[PDB]
Amino acid sequence: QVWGSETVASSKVGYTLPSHIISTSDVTRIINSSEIQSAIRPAGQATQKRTH
RNA sequence: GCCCUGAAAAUGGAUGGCGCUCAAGCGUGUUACCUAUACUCUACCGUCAGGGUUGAUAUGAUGCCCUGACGAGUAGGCAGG
Repeated sequence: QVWGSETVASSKVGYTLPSHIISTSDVTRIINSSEIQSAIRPAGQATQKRTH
């Protein structure tokens, strides 16, 4: 009641709970899930071989 | 051309000094040699730029790795400690 929700507004005048700029806090889950992994080029080596 | 006269200033003194006379002087030529924080190569430090790298079961993604170039400095500005 004191801070409000999606049903009770805030119990404070003109106040709403803050919104998120990103829907999840796990960036690794987004990268690997289904769609980015099908649109990205194959990976490298994580360390380049010293040439010449 | 060289040398000499012309050419006299005050502490004792200045091709830098010693000294040098078919020079160790002058003009000119042939080479050899001496080595600067310059150049070339290599290592390391930092800076800048271009790239690679979030796959899960490990520790830093302002992280790690690759490659190239660069490095003077008062007044002054900025950054990291």
